[PDB]
Amino acid sequence: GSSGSSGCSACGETVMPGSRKLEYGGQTWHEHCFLCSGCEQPLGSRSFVPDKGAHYCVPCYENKFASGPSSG
Ligand SMILES: [Zn+2]
Ligand SMILES: [Zn+2]
Repeated sequence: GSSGSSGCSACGETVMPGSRKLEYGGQTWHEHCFLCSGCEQPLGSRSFVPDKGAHYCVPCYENKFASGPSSG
């Protein structure tokens, strides 16, 4: 309404609309800041699955949501 704050949640900088950026659940991350909480890969280009405050790629998601005694 009054103003808008779409700054990066990773570094804190100010994400401008005139550049490749990301926005999920309301937050905003830089195309270089938005990474995966599993392999630390830049999902700013590759697909992924937004989980509990955690961004996991196709695999990082299907793997964590997979049934198995796997310790890690
Ligand atoms: Zn950033
Ligand atoms: Zn990943």
